[PDB]
Amino acid sequence: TENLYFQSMATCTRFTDDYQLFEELGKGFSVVRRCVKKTPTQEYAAKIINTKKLSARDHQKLEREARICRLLKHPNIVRLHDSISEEGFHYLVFDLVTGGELFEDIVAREYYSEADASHCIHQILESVNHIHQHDIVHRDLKPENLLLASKCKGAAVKLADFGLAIEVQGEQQAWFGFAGTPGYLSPEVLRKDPYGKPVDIWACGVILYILLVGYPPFWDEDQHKLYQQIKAGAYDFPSPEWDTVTPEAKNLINQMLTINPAKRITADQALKHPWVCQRSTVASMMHRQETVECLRKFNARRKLKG
Ligand SMILES: Cn1cc(C2=C(c3cn(CCCSC(=N)N)c4ccccc34)C(=O)NC2=O)c2ccccc21
Repeated sequence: TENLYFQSMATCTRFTDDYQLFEELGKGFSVVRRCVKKTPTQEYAAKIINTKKLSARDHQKLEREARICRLLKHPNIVRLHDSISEEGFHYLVFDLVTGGELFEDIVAREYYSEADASHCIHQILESVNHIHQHDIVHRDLKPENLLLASKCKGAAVKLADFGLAIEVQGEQQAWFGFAGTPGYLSPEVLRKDPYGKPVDIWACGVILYILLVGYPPFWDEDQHKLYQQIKAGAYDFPSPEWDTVTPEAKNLINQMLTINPAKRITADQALKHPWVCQRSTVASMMHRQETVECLRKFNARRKLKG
């Protein structure tokens, strides 16, 4: 009744027996490597976690990530296919996503308008809305974690990396700690105030701003000054690039980039916003070449730093 009760969570050799390990894709605690299941042949991405070292707190964080990934089955979230416990290592086996970052694919297009921005943000908000409904907060929405499923026509945007995700109690806010990425951090996390689901919508507003113009609404080289701007919601819509952006897109950005999280738009309401919801009649169809060029520089900057 050990293996009968624990089942797929019981210690085993399921990974070593049923999969072959191939190259490293990334690294950070853990490594993500491509792998191929033998029995019915298919490609996956195994996150590999060395468990010999781990503290009680790190086990809880690993179990949390595993649980959260198991729970989330949505076309715009990268699916966990298995969670395998072996003697010294744990393996989270995910779908392999081969289309690369969303932001990289955008700069490679012939045409790119608001209507394409809205289409991306529609998919991104569907994933955020899904996780919020399941009382999960991602806490680290950013370009690096918005991937395309495949290089194929019509590939979905997929949310990745729930390494920082938290489970919340319905709509209750608490101090869950200082986590996230500088440029996308919410005022409430910087204030050290209680928080929850709204923090992910703040991040979506920053992403949405970048999808429209190709540069971030908040930046300073001095991180103390960056954080002051974010707390003050010190962004704007400079001309000339913002002059051709529809007032509807601007409206959605303002609602997402609202300092007080209680007043900030929800994912569910953002999905009912006309620019998202009635994209076809509301979103502009004019190509935004200046956005593609800024995005190129935005991607290069990030690549040059990493
Ligand atoms: C090309 N590719 C696909 C994936 C990937 C992938 C993940 C992509 N990320 C985000 C990591 C964002 S690179 C960063 N700067 N941080 C993950 C974090 C934790 C577990 C898995 C993944 C996933 O779920 N399926 C996949 O195919 C991946 C993961 C790490 C590095 C490259 C990579």
